[PDB]
Amino acid sequence: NYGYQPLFEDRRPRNIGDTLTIVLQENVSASKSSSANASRDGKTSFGFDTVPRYLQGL
Amino acid sequence: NYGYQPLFEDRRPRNIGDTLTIVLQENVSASKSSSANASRDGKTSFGFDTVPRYLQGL
Repeated sequence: NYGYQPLFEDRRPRNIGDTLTIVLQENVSASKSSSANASRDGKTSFGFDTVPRYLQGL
Repeated sequence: NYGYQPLFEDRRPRNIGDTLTIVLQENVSASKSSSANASRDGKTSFGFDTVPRYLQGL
């Protein structure tokens, strides 16, 4: 003799020892990224090609 | 004489010694992957090509 069993309810596991099907469908995906940058240029110049006489002292 | 046998119920195994057909259909597939990376560059420079006279001491 087994216990009371419902009629219209689905067959769910209810006690220790009942079986149940697992459908393994796992799909995980993670990601990350980053960056950084910096820059600097400089260029100076000056040239007195032909100096007049009254400025030759400087 | 064999025991009571139902009429409309399907032929399921009920006692020790009854036979039952298993349809082996197994298909499992798992996978995983990962990665990582890092990078760094640097480049500095400085050059005094033509130094004026009043700065020659530095």
